[PDB]
Amino acid sequence: TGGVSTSIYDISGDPTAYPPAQLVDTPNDYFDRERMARRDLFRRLRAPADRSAIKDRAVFDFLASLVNPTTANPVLDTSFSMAYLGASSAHANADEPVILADIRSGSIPGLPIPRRIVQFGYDVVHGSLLDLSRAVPTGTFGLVYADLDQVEDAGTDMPAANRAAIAMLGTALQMTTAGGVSVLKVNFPTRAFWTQVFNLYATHATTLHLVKPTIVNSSEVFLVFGGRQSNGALRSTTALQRALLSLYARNAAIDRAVTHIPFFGVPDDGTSDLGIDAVRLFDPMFSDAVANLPSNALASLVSRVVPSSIMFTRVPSNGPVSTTIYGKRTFLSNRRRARLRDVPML
Amino acid sequence: AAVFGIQLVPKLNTSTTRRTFLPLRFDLLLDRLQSTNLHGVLYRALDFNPVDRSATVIQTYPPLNAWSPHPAFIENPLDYRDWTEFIHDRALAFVGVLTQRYPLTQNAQRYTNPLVLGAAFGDFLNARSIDIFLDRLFYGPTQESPITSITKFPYQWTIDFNVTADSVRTPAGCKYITLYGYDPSRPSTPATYGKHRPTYATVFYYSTLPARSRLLANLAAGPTVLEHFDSPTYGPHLLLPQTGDVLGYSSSLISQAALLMVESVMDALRDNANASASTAVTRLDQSYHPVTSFDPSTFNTLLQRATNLALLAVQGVQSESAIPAIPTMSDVRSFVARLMAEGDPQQWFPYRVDQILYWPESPFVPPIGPFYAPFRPVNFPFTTGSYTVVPDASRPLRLLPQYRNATITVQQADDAYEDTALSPLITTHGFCVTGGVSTSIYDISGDPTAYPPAQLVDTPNDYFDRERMARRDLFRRLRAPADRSAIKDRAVFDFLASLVNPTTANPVLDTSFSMAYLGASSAHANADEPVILADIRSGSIPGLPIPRRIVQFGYDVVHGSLLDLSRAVPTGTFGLVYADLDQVEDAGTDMPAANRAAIAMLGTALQMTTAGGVSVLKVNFPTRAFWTQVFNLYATHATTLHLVKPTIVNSSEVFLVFGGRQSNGALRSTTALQRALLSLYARNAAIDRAVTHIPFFGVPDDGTSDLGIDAVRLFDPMFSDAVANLPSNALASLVSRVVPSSIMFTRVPSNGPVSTTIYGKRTFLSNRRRARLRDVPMLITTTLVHQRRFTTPPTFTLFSSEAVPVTTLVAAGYNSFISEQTRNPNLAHLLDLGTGPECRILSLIPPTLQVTMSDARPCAELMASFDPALTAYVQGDYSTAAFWNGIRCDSATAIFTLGAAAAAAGTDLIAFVQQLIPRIVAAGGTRMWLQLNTPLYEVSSLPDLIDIDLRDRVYRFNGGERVEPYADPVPLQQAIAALLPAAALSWHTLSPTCDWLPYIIGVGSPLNLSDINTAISYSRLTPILHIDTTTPPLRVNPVPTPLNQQCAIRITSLDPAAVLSVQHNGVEVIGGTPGNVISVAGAAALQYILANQEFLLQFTPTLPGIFDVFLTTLGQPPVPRGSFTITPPPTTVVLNMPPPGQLDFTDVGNDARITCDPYYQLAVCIFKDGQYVRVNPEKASVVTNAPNRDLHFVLDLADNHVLLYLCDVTPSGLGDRIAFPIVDIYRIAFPRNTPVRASLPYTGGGAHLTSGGNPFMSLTTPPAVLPAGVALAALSTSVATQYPTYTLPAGVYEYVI
Amino acid sequence: SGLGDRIAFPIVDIYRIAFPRNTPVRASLPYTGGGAHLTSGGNPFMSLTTPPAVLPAGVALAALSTSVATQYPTYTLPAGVYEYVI
Repeated sequence: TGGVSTSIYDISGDPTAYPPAQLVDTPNDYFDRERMARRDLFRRLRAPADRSAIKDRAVFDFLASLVNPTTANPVLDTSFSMAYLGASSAHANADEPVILADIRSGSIPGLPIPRRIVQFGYDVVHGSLLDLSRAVPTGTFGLVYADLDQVEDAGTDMPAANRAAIAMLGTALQMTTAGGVSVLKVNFPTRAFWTQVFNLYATHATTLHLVKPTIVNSSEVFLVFGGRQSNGALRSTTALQRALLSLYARNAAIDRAVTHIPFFGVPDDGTSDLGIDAVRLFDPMFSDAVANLPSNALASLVSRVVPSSIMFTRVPSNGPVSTTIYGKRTFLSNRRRARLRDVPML
Repeated sequence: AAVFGIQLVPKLNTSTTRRTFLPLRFDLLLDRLQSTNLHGVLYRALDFNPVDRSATVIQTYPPLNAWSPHPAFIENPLDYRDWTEFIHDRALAFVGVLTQRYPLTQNAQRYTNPLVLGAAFGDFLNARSIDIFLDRLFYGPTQESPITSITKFPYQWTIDFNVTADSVRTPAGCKYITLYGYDPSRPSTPATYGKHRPTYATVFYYSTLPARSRLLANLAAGPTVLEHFDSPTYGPHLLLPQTGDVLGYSSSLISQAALLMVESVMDALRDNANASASTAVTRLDQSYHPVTSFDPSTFNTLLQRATNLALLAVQGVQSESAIPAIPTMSDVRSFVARLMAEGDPQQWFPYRVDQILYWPESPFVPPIGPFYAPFRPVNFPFTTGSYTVVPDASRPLRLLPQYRNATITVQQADDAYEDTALSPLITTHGFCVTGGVSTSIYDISGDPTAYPPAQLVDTPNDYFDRERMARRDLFRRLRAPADRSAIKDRAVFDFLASLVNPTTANPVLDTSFSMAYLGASSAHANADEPVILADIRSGSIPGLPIPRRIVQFGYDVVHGSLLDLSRAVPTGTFGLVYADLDQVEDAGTDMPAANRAAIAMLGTALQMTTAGGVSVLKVNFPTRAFWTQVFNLYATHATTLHLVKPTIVNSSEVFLVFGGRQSNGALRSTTALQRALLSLYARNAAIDRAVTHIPFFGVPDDGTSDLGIDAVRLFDPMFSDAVANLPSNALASLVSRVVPSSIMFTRVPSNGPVSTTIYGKRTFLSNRRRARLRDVPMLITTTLVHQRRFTTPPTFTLFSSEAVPVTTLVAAGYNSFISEQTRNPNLAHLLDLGTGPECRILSLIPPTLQVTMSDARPCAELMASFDPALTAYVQGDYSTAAFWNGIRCDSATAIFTLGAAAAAAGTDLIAFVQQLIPRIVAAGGTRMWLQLNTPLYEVSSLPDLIDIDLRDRVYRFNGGERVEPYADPVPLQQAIAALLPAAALSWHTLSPTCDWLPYIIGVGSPLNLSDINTAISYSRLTPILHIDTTTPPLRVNPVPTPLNQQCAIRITSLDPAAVLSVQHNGVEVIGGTPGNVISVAGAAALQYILANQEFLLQFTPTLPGIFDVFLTTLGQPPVPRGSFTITPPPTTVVLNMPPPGQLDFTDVGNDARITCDPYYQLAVCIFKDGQYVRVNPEKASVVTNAPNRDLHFVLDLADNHVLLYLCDVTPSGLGDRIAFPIVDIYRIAFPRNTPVRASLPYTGGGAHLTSGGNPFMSLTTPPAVLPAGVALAALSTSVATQYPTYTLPAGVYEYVI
Repeated sequence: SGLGDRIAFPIVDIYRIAFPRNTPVRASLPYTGGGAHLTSGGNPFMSLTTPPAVLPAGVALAALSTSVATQYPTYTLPAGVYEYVI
């Protein structure tokens, strides 16, 4: 119905060095057709709303609380310069990402007002078009919010996705002023990707965290580099390994749950776990008499639903009245039905 | 990825699982027919108008869509209201028949045969008997198909339903129904593809493949037969379209069979565009397929082309643009038009008569039948993947260039441009000046330096050349429309409200003053009189008193009198005479005629002012002949004179203002006049230079103008990195002509192809950059090829809609400075520090100069496009010492980078530069221009642009958007001198002569004049320091350089033959030779001391500020030789007070001695409302004692609660330069044991007294019989003489005000 | 991540400090927009936001800021006891 169960991991805080090559990697079946299908199915099942609006709001809630460690003052400040480097994409009914209205209006508590906002990407209208994979003649900013997808030109080609991610990360850092802050969305936190991150950008910032909102089942994450400077000392640490392990655990957990759900178009022939069973009778005459078919059908259907609720309707036609009894079948009901040796009468 | 006129994205997508069919249960059928409303259940209106209760096109649903209406219905359609009534009747009746037989309770579980149900229902509402069908309404799906169940009775059941042993024949039902008022000609009507006609086709269901062969043998002679292979709804079946055509869908390019194909193809594309993995579908391949009478060899008819596209669509391809869910006639026409366009047919997959080939890598999954087979094209470019569509844009788009490694020769770029450009073009100018004024004021009487009128500068010889006059007129048009006179008058009256007499420091004007608008009241614009009068009568102008009456004169008056101002006039006289008269209306260029007119009007204007009055006059042409006569005749008629010069458009007119109308004035021509004129003509020349780049109005833009627009148009372009790709070549060529400016982009869909246009403004900067190129770089196409939206059409306007911010003005000015500086012929190389990745410096520098530029970020431009000997880019941080390794140059620069770099380094400026400059010297550099941020003139924050921090030396930009350190000029210069003792130093800021304008207007950016003063002030806070080591530095004896005092200046030099000049405010102020020299800033003596090899200058400056000096010889350009500053006199006024015994609370108040410079005349004033107002003398007065000024004043019980100031006295303003609080009086107690004094504190300052906590008197309205002992004092001694003082015998009192 | 999250301890001693009347003392505004006014021993003293241009005798503008936020300056009072209406 809505909401998000997010989580935040401070990486720079962990002093325990951990070699990147030993990081856990994407599961082998992660791009199997079935898991991808369930992943898409879950995407449909969420109530309709603006996914990006909620996702962005969660991140900026964290950013409003971000405070430098050395002098204990907020990293952002009023009149700060911001570039929504992410693809402003005329989302839904608006021509720009809706979060900008809140930012301009100070709607977000604790977040200062930026002096100006600039937009970039492929789908912009109130900005400029450019590819973030190359060098850019764009100047610089205090806050760089890089909400860029990588999948749009790499479905499952991981090395291609890695190159895109690394390239976009580099340009995003280059657009930040000294002491600035930049965030980047990463679709696939692959150990190869992490390897290059510490091979190249290890000195470009002071601190790093991971912000992970969960709106639908996805492995994407948000990096956040604080204190844009020249002589940072970021390293892969055990905090990263903990976060990754927890992340994949949830993803597997959700996938297991989805397996019980049937897909959309298929009529419910009784093969799915979460299906519905129904029985229709016309002018039934229930009684305790033996072999009373309405009684037999009633008892049979109930035995297939018991843990769930049992619904009942009487609809009068022009002639007889049609009665229908139905309920949801679940794997719990299957276990109970397995326990039975005979079907009790109601 | 294009087929004929159809554009396709390179990604494939389609659904992955087929939904199985299930027949309709008997009970469910009854429920559908018994639905209380059948709309949206059995049929849907695609066309409902809720304003009425009507629709015109209906879409039908399975139980009904099998119907074929009898012609009587077709030829005479009914309306929507009758339709809904008719259906609800028939449905209920049909239910009754179905239930009269087959009682529900015994048959609810049975499955209806869809074919039988459709036929039976169709006949029923055709008013034809259906008894035959009712026997065979049901079938057992587990035992037979809905077809085979029927073939059990192989004979002609009825005339429209014939069944053999293997197949069934019946007319195809109508999927759409057109009601009354249908009109295909209306392009917005929903499309129906002709299916509304009762007999558009005929279907043949068959049970097995041999039957299919048998049917095809019969149909081979007729029209083309079509079939679905994937999932044939109720069962395998052919369909035979009617052999005719359908009207309105195209230029008769259509037969019925083609329509079925093309709409089928559209559905296939729509599904591919939105299929998802999580959703099952009834059919993966929506396409039809021809099986008879077809040519695989040709593609010159619609049916062939549609087929060739369908064979490709099955692979899961998507169109670049979305197609509507409910297409209208216009939509279909556009699709067909594109399909029939010239282009290549796809040939990845060949047509085969009854088998379809699929790519194994496609997401498509074949069914079980034999009609599909895998196939391997050799060079298929597509890939699997989803693609979303972006909504269209209401604005033309802008892109930022990014380059590949490929480059192209100039000739190819030009020829690719010349055949794709809109070479002659129609454009609009817009408005260059948005509003505001740059106004300047010059007091003339203030300057004591006499200057003979004959030596005044005169009008430039070309000032009435046609071209300059033409540009002058062109500029007049380009200002945004408004009332020129309103703004012009408002500026002058703003000055007049502040005008104060010098002798007694009171405003010249007063309430109820008499005014004559002697200028031609001319029913300006919408009004009958000059609009400024409304403000004047209403007191809208702050500080301006209300006149008692206003009289109007001239030629165009209505509410006044007509007369010629050149003659004597029968009039009274007035306090203020405002003579806004033109002179040009009878003298276009005849200067002596204009001079006579000006002089005559001036004389009459003076004659109409009363004694002590004030008159102003507008002069079109301040000619030295005019000035000569002014001092020849009217020299004694007034006390003082100023020049007010508003600038609304480029004009040389001015406003004279004569103050203190009297008989015995002593006005003289003085150097102040010469300074003003020189500045005035400088601006006009500067503005004229800027306008030269602008084209005139009616001329179409053939590419001769500097500020023109270049555009290129392409139709359905296919950009790629392939060599000689014309769209790519044209794109790169056009970009190369625009780079410094923005690049616009649009996509407009025509009825057929889509037209794309790319354009931008060409400027002289772009010409310089293009000259630097040796080859034209190619662009990265991903950004463009990704754009598949639609946009609004281009605009082609020269000037934007909104004036640029102040910061940009400063940037342009410094660009103008650098552009000029880099023209020195004695420069062989240059190192630029902190370049943007965009190497903008290339646009400013002559192409012959070697340049090396640097930044931490990688460059944004393909370096291969330039000669490596002339240009070089080094990536690194010049803050680090490691940056200097192999770095060689003769000169360097750093603009808008130093403060940022220092901030990043976490250090002050002084430390930062101290470790930097030596490295530049080590690199062989000799001279450099450095943009240090520091207050040269004074410390004063600009309210929002720059905030100066003091507890730490830091600037705040844009309310703190950016934060940088700063230093003070004097300590910095001393620090620099310590580093380099033998180098010359100079400062540069934005000129008030506006010579930098062509870098604002000539680049096509609009402007507001009122911002210019701020921009100059902004520059004053961020100067450019010019350091030069190849010349000895300047020196002066009195280093503090106080004003109005003799000072000696040494300029060591080798040639007595050289010539000298000194400039101030961007104009020469001193120049000449040791033999003779001319100055307009005080006494100047020039001598050359050969024994010391120096020029000696002895000088007595008469005004403060920056002065820079140059030397020149006949065969050389002028050489800068440093600069010096002149400081104002000190602001320290001091007062000396009597003891408390001499605190004179008596009527004769006491006296205090003032110690101050004579340069500041003083008077006692009150800071009433943000401005000081002079107090009446009888409470305080500055005393003109012979040795020095003193201060007499009297004590009153209001004094402790009020503040008063010794204020500087100038005719321009009161207390401007200094305003000193007279603090003692604010805090002086009154002896209870003595008679004391009281009065009201303000002009309307109501007050009341409380004697020792006991209420005493309302000093405004004291008791008619006063309290005992108090009396009305003789001398006023209040704040204003109108109020009297009241003397109190003794006691202590409060002041409630 | 945050300021004062895990622990936050009040410095209660400062809340109880007694100011010696016989010495020069210090005053300033308490908040970023904390308008305040002073009352010397029951006698109204100053609107510390906008102290009178003729300052009360002996008081002065302090050198070091020492306010809640550096933007506000402190004003030193020569002696006495005062109230804080905010």
